Amino acid sequence: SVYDAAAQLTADVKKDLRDSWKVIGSDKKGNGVALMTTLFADNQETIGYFKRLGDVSQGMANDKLRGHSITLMYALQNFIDQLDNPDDLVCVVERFAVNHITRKISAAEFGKINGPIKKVLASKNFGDKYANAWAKLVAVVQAAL
Amino acid sequence: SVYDAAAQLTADVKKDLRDSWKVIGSDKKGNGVALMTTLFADNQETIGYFKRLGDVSQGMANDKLRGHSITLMYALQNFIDQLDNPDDLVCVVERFAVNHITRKISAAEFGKINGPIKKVLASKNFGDKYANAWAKLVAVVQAAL
Ligand code: HEM
Ligand code: HEM
Repeated sequence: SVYDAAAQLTADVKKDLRDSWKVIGSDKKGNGVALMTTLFADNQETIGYFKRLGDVSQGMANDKLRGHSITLMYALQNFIDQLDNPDDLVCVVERFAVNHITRKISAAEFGKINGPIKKVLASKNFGDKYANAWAKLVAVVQAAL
Repeated sequence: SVYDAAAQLTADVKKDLRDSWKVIGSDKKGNGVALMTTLFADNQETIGYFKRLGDVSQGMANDKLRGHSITLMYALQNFIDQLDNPDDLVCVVERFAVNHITRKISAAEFGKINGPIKKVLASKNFGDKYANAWAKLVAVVQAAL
């Protein structure tokens, strides 16, 4: 369950999540667009899911893609600020999951975000240990999908 | 249009937004549920829109409502963080608009939020000048509906 998944994020994982977010979160426009573009480059099959965003090849130039990327970063910001209270983390994760469930995104597909996140972290000198801490947070959301 | 609305956000207006958000933004969960509950009390005509949240009268105890309130606060967070770049502000307000547009929320409906905001601010010692500042931020979203 979502609680089980969340309830496991240990004090060390919370620390790595926060430390890394201090950096990749300080520049939401840049990193967020980086996440999306990388996701499209490595998993072309997901481009169709974003038809409403227009031409995603435009990158930073596409306002729809830019506004979406910035907003996505605030969803993560929200998850990070609720790390100390499982109760709050869970209920916010639940609301969030609804959007991707109606979007027909399965747990396995949503998991594809791991690759990109890993690459954005690396570009900032945050190795495997950190990528793993993020896969745990991503796992909490997967438990609600 | 939206851009003309964004221009209304002058140095003073943006300054008042930041100064107040610094206080009401430190307790997203607290102030978030206050806005929501103040709305349902001053405008029972809108409760129908939040059928999915269940018994909103419950307040903080309602998990679905609490998660929604918190998330709502991050949306505003996103707007305040884009006050320097109207371009960024506009693209995010647009993505945001698409959410309520699909919920059949008209600009007239959205404007009803000004009342609650004004009351939450006042409970934190923020007067009309401040409520007038947020009124303009809200108008940007309205021009996008
Ligand atoms: C780190 C994980 C992710 C986060 C935080 C996230 C965040 C978001 C947010 C906040 C929205 C809606 C924003 C708005 O409407 O203003 C959204 C929508 C959506 N997401 Fe994600 N997402 C994530 C991963 C994914 C993945 C992996 C996929 C695809 C394989 C995906 C597919 C979608 C789709 C189809 C929409 C609808 C976009 C539209 O048509 O406007 N998301 N996401
Ligand atoms: C301060 C202004 C407002 C902000 C920043 C705001 C923010 C939000 C956010 C972030 C969501 C949830 C996004 C998601 O999870 O998909 C949302 C959903 C919604 N909003 Fe607003 N909103 C505002 C005012 C209003 C007003 C005035 C109404 C009603 C007259 C309204 C009606 C709705 C409805 C019906 C939903 C969907 C609820 C659900 O099914 O979970 N909003 N809003």
